[PDB]
Amino acid sequence: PQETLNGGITDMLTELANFEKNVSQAIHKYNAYRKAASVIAKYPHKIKSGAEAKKLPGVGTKIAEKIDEFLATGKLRKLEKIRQDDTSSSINFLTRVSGIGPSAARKFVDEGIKTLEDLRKNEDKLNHHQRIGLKYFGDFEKRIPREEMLQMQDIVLNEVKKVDSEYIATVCGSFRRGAESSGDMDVLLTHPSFTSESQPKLLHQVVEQLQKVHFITDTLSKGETKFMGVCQLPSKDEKEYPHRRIDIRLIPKDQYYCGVLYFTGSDIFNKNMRAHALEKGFTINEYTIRPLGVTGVAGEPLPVDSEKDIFDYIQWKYREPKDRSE
DNA sequence: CCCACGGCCCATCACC
DNA sequence: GGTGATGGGC
DNA sequence: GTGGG
Ligand code: NA
Ligand code: NA
Repeated sequence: PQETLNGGITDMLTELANFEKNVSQAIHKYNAYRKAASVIAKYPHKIKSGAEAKKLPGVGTKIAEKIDEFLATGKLRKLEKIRQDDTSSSINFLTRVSGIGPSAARKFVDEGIKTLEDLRKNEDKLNHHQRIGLKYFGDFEKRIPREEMLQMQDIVLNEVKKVDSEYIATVCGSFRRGAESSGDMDVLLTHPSFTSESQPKLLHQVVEQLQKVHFITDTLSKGETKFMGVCQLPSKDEKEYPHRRIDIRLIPKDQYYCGVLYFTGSDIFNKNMRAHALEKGFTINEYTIRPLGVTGVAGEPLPVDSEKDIFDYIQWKYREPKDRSE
């Protein structure tokens, strides 16, 4: 499908999703609207009626009614109204800052802080994460071309190996499935010295080296197993690269490839694979694959030494990341 | 009618 | 000060 | 808001 097919509808539903999440604080309605937008976005025909749309899984009575109003009038009265609402549109907007969620956005707007410029004038009311989100507001909303992701991966893999050649690092996400662009960089890290049965500095060493070569520029959060921060490719006399979001997670070696599988996705592939695993008497989560007994009691985690090991357990042919869209 | 809709790390708040 | 809750993000 | 038990 292409946009102009049903883009008016899917844009409408996405906008409604955002207000549910950010203003109404109704996360399950947010996801309902998103699910409806997704299934409509994949529908190979231009929708003629709400009833037609209601045949799709995830589109119910209320969304059908909204589609009817949109098709007849070219708008939704409720959406048009909350759009002109100074308070609600401001709350919705501020959540675009990384670190500002529905609660902070509401609190800010309640005390007269509505805009980016208002945040800029009120730095002492922002925590560290929020200050960084504000600083890179525009950059964080840009997508990352695959060519830059490859340059970023080059640096990550090199520096990781430099710290300890026994580290294993994998860049996951849509990038690993071959996407032409990414929203951020997601790095999974492990080391043979770190198992589920098993130093408390393995993640720190890698973050520190990436900071020393001035690739990592800011830290949003950092613990013993999870880093979230900011990075930037070195500038060529040419214009600087945008700052990018990068996550780095340390995973025990015996749970690594379950992790790599999960964080490679897609979300639909994951759901389908876990569905088929149940079929075969296995349960798969982010960490392990375990056999299910005859009454449904999960046994010990099975040995996994590759992604293929997982596919083999559930009698499925290994599918390359490229072939994991669903 | 009524409940699920992912779960967990990290930063920070709420309270003791 | 310590412990658990909450917000945020993915 | 939707689906399903
Ligand atoms: Na439906
Ligand atoms: Na935000």
